[PDB]
Amino acid sequence: QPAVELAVFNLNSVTDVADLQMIASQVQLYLQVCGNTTLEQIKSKANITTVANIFALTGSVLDLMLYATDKKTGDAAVQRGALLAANLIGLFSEPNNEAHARMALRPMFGLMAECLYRENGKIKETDIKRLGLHLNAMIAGDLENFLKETQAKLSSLLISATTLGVTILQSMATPAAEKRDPKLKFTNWAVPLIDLLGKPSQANLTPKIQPNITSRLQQEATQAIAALSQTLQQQANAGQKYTLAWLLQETLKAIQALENTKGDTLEFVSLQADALNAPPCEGADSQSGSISYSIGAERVQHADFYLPKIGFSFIRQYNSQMDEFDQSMVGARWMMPFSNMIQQNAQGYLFIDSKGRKHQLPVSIIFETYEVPYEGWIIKPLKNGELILDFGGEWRSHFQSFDGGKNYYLVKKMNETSQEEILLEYLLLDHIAYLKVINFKLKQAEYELKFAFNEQVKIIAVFLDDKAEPLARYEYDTQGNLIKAIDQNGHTRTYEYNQFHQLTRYTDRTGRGQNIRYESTEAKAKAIEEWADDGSFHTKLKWHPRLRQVAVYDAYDVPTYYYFDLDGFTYRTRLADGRESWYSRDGKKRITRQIDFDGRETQQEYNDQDQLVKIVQPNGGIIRFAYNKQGNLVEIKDPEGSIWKREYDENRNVSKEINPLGHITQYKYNNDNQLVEVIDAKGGVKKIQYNELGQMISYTDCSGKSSTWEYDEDGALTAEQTANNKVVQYFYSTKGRDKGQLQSIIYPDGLKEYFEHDEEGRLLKHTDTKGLVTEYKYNQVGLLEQRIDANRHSVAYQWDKQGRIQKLINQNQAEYLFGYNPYGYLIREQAFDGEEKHYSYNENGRLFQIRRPNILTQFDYYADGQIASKSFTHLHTGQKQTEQFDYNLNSQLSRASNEVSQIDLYRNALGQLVREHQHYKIPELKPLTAVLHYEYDELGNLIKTIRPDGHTLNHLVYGSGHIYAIGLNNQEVVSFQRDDLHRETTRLLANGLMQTKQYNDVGLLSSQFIQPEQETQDYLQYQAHRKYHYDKNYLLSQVEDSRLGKLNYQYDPIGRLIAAQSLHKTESFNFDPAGNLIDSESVLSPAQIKNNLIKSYKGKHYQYDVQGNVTEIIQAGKNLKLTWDNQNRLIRSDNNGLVTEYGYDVFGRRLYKKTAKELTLFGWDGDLMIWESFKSAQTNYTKHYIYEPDSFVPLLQAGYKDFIQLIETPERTALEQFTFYHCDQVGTPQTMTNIRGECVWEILQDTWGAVSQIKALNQDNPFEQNNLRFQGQYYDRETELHYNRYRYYEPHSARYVSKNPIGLEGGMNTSSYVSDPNQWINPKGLNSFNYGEMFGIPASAQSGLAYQGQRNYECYAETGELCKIKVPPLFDYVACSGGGLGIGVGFVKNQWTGEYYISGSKDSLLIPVAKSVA
Repeated sequence: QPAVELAVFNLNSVTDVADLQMIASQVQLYLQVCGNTTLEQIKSKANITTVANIFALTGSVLDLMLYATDKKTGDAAVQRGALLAANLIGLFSEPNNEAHARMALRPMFGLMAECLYRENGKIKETDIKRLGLHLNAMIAGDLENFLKETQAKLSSLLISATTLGVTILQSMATPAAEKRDPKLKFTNWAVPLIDLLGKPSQANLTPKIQPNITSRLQQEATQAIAALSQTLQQQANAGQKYTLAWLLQETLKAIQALENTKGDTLEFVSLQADALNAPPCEGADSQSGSISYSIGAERVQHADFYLPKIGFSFIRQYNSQMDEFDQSMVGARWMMPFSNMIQQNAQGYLFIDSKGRKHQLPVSIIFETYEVPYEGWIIKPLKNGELILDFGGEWRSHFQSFDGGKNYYLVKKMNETSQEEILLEYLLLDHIAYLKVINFKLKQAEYELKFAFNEQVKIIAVFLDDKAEPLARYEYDTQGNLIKAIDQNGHTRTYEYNQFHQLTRYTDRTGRGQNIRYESTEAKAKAIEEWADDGSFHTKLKWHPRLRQVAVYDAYDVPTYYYFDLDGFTYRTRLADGRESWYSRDGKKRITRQIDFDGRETQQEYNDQDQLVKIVQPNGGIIRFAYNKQGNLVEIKDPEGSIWKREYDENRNVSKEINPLGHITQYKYNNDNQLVEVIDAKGGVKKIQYNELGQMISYTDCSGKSSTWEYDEDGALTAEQTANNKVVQYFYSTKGRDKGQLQSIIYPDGLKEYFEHDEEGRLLKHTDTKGLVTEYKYNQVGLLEQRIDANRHSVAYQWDKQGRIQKLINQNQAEYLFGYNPYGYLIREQAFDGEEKHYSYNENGRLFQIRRPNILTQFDYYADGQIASKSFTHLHTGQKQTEQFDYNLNSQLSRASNEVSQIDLYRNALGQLVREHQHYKIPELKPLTAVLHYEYDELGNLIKTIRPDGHTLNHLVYGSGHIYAIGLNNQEVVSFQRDDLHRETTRLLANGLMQTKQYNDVGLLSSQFIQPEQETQDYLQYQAHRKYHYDKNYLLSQVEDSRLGKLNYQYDPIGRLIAAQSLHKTESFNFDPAGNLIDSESVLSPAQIKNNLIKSYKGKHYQYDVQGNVTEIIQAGKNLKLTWDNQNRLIRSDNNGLVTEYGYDVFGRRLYKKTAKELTLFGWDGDLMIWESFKSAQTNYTKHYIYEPDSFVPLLQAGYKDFIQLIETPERTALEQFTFYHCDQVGTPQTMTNIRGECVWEILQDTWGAVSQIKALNQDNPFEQNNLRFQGQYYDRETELHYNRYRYYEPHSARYVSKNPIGLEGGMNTSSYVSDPNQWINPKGLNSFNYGEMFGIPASAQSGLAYQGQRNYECYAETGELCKIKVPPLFDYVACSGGGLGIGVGFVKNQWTGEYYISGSKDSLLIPVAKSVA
């Protein structure tokens, strides 16, 4: 640790002089101990002229005292001398014309010392930015020039500092104020210290540094003055480490290395006063995962019961430092709701708010109104001796004193507007008031909370009205400590204490204990240690002896240093690696600037009306806010300059919202101020109804379809009804460990799902509709340790002492290892196959490099954290591929390029993608640009898209954006009819075929029929049907297909498809526990594929590179060699000597597939490949693919016999043929029909995609050929692989030939395609989705397992705090949830993922997920 430690803060954030008071008190104590003289005695002979820099004066005086008395040697001496020189520099007057320059320099030196003194400490970019801001705040010069001139002027500065130090020392070496103004001079150096000491700082001023006892005084001062010239003269030596010259040299070196509102003034002190109170902030920067960092109090808040009808939660709050509540009737140092009160002390009146924070008040409050700072709540008296507290809102709290105005208790509360009120009835015994009954006379309901007491007058039971079963029960020890609390559900929480009311251990309702240890047994003792019973999260806290800093050591002794202000606000956090996060606050403690650990800077500006008017984003984007005379946010201007307008009703509710394109949304609210009606920009009207509790009970969409929710009197969701009158019923446990929690769900088909939870809500057992059980086990600390599926196979999790995932054991017992560096960041991942990924981080802590066995991925970032570029270097061959990205001021990807492509994205004022240029840079082909145009309706629905060759696709929408017709070149190709759920029940195709779809009770496709709208005997039109039968787990058990006959499927307990019977083919699939197909037919084959990379399957043999990519597939008579680029993308395939080359754009979208002379171009619209153009000597054609709305399911293909006509990088060709797709329940094309409705193409494919037989009327007609397969899959005849956006799928082995780019986020088995291809798709090759149940009622449960919300009354107490974190604008309000009602600001239609990686140094996702790889 450095010998000298400093608290550097922005000067604007300090309003009190408490630190100055402590420094003055320390100086006075030093004088009394050494010279035995008070400051008054030395005042007379202390006439010295210095600048009016109070911080510099106090720092210099204290440093001189320490130098004279607390002599030091070694590096500590150098550091202390450097700090003394810095303080003296900004104190001497001499050249007054340079006073401001010196005053600005001194905090500069303080900051340089703070960054550089610590071991392995270096000047970072954030430090240089802070120095520049501080310099520009006052003089508005240049950092480099100022530092250079200071370096040149350093010698004279040191001489002046030595003279000043000599003069100061020649005051106490012989036997006998609040303004930081560079233009003012201090006549006497001692006088300002005395003036400071006089003020009533309201802060403890006990000196924290004990003088040397030995009263050297004159002798020590003489030795000081003797050595001061020697120590300061050597300060100019740049060779010596930890000296001002060295600090300047290092800062200049860092500036050189890194160069390839009215600023922010900084100040520093070496001695600080103790934090007066904890901050209102409860974030991770102010308290432990709880011990408050500012004051060290151990605080636990436990809720014993909830009154939903009034939204009241009985919150018991413990505070280990609350000796004022030692006699609390709910346990020593415990606070219950409404227990807040005002007590008389020597200083005056002490008020303890509901949260437990203490605010001192003057004795004059009982005679006049008083307002507290930084909080905004006022206290005023009344002529009757009661004090009214306005905490913010319509609630007024009345306080009465029952003993000579000593203790004021809360007797009643007033809601002046709503007339709601609460009375407190107190039983007065021996002039001691004991709360007896709480009267909740509220419009919601009338509740009578009565308390039963024991012989000690301690609440042992809380009763509601006349109910016999108490809402809570409490037990106490002989010392009055609350040792057991039973909640309304019968669950128990135990508490353990030492002999001094200090909570040493407490258990949650499952018995899992949290332990606390304290520095001492005194009430004001800080908690210094906490750990879970098993030892996890063992946190040690060490408070700095001199500064308002605490070092918080995690379970591995990795320190995080927090600095807090006099009011407890954490203004600076320093990590172990040296990265620092700063908060700048103004005089009102409003966060004006935040510089995060990764260097992102956010600024916030406020006007004279205390309104947030400007936000400057890290990327430099400026958000501006404007307000009307009523203080309502009317105008929002985003970084792109687009303007959002709002208008308000009388209740300060947003009634009208105008977006930058002029589209208007209107809102109506009930007297409750709850959204009751929204009129969209197209005139559609949505209706919302609420029950008396304020819970939404009915929602009618703009199409008139109404869904309803039923709640019981208590307010628990008992049933919800869909627009098609299907009811899901919810039932809750009435007994046991999960009493009051969701126990079972009854679905409209009558099938039931059962849940079992522990007392804390953890899911322990899930029983699905088929009765199959999934069990979850949790370790001692409560983290998930084992998930046992219905197959009895288990996935085990092992966590390190900080809760980070350490080892993941899949069903095959293969281990996924996660390694973290001494700073706790993820630096190593070992996959199930043994592949090791090593992560490195740059000076900003962002993922710098991913080192895989073959490829070194390197990330470059913009200052705002967006990925500027990625490079992929082969560690052996050395070949490098790079990608570049650009973003607009809204952080939206505006350009992305790689070797073979550049994509430019253009957006309108709403952020909707309107134009997209796709520049193809294919080798051997002339560059060409494909341009997409998009148009949207007033609701943001895409209605028109112009494809690169001029062909336009039109979407006709009704209501909120439901598609009822699709037009191709203003010619309808399909029209849709939808049911009350807006699901397609009928479609009419332009080829005269109509398809009707029916759904069963749970919303699964039950049948689909296709037939001619008007039958004609001239030709055989396509008529077919599929009838779907499901099992109790909603797995497709049978299909009645008119063409294929009966298709029978069997599944394993976890829903994996293991058999398929049909007339064409019978298939049996054997999976290992991890989900790999195993060659069960061959005995020699392994029973499990431990590495999830099968080496052989049914006559096929695979070889992999070191990154898991299949490099060669060998079978009888075929040898397929696959060449992979540095991004694990197939760039060359060699099938029996036939070479095919591929290329991809930045987003992994395949742009071309070149085989000898034949070239196949592909074009994409978002995630859909919308056209393919074939080029060759003989044949040229272009095919367009039209898909069902918002889906990967193809609708039709149309094309012309010519290569696509695209713009050449710096007249529409009529479509000749139309072919209509007919897909099955999972969106897989099964047949295709021509414009006359005749079947021209049929496919029989194996269960996992392999083609078994294709029947085509016209074999050589390209427009009647189909390569589309499972959603998002494109069959490649060259390799027999299915291209799947990001990966190539291998139908034979039902797996991808490369590892999932997103790792475990896409599933435990990073090579498996889908468990059940009858209903799951995986269209992009990243994540498997259940397509069959996407439109199912079971997939719309308002309460899945714990999705319950009840916060009807947060009112009671509240303070209002924007002083804790920076405000993220995002959508601003969002408004109402549920069916979806409310928008504003933000929003990006047609979102674009830069590279889909973004991140990946993440873990601990509970449900299967490890990385942050998007």
